Amino acid sequence: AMGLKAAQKTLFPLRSIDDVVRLFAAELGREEPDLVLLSLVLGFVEHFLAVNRVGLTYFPVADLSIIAALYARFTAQIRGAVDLSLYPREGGVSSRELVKKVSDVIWNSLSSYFKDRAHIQSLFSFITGTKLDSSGVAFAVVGACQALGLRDVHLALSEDHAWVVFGPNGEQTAEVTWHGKGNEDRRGQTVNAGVAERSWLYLKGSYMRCDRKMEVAFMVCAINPSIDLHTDSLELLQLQQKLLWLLYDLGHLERYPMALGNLADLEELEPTPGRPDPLTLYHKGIASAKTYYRDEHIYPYMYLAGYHCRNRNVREALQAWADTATVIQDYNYCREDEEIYKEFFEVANDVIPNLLKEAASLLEAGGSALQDPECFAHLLRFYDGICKWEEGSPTPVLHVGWATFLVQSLGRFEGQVRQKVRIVSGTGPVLTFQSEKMKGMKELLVATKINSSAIKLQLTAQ
Ligand SMILES: N#C/C(=C\c1ccc2c[nH]nc2c1)C(=O)NCCN1CCOCC1
Repeated sequence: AMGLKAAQKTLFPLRSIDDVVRLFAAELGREEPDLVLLSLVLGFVEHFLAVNRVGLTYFPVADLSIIAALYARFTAQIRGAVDLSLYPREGGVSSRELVKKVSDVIWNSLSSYFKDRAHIQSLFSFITGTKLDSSGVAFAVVGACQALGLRDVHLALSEDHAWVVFGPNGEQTAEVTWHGKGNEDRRGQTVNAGVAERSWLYLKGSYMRCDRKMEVAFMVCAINPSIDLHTDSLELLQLQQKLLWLLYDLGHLERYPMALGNLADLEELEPTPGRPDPLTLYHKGIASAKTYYRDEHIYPYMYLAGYHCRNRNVREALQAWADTATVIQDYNYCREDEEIYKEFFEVANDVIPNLLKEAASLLEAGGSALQDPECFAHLLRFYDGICKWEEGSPTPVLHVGWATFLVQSLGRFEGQVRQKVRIVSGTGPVLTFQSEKMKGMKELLVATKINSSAIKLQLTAQ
């Protein structure tokens, strides 16, 4: 909330990963965990750990005087620029004008710099070098609102973007930061246009509205252990993993699917004795999206898919990727959904081919999945979902590139296997098709020989 307390100060200095965890556990026991303090601490520790070193053990000591001085600089900067007397607060709500003033104060403070660099996500970066990445700006606006006592201002998050909410139940929204490269500044606006256009970017309104403890979870997920393109900090990974289990135990990941996926990935990296296994945690992320977000999130199934892929469970990887396409078909592809376009592209035209290549190799060298018609049915459901996604969307999704791998992947199954799935137009396995194009090739897909140039054109059509 506002001002460092003795209950926080008595836990300094922070001389270890566990000391940091202890400070977070103390803060998470309060109604208003201090976002500024916790972000400064994480940014300080990350800044000094994210470098290659000589020396088996190392931890950069967070002395209270350094943290307290940075904290005072931020608080003075915010309190001195925002006259609360000019903004009558009627009923515990913040006015859209007040929220835009705080946002501009942050915004006008920033440095020219490469806004997609690592380790500029925390308030440490903001205070010491006036640099923030995209979502770091949104987080900084929420921290500054907490520093002013605006208890209703909170972080909102989609799977690819951040803004703020405020007013009763977070009814009000405001853009505070940029998104992508080149798009027109929407700061100050609501997000209703993006919700209304059914873009993935705004999740049809099924986006996350954080309380203060989920904002803590956000800044933990935002830790970046990357030192260079080949190296991660093991200390930062351990710190993030321990903090996520703390958040998990207190219930603050219940509505945070991406944090549960992150935690499962970290457990796959390095299992914690006595904890649920990664698969359990991936399914909890999916359960969370189904329960709180109308099953309208993509990454819960991508997380699961990646894990199955790494472990060479080809059927379950394919089934998870089909699930991602079943979710995406109900969106319209819009002018800033590119990041999810890229993910589906690499899955269709890179990962799935190589998985299938390896499974071919494996059979060419002596019960494959290419012999499982269920896997072929999953492959069809995946492509059916992407076709319907493109329907009713201006940007052309499929094209000649997608065409060659599609037919290459179909060939990876012999006719006798393929002929065992009954394909049903929407209006062995039994599979219903939802898209125009895949309804079209209904019988080509199961012929003893594959009509290449046919399938190639029916997909790239229109
Ligand atoms: N990229 C990526 C991400 C996850 C992911 C997870 C599993 C996957 C499997 N294959 N690709 C995968 C990708 C991701 O979460 N980043 C964006 C997070 N937002 C949050 C709001 O603020 C802006 C940033």
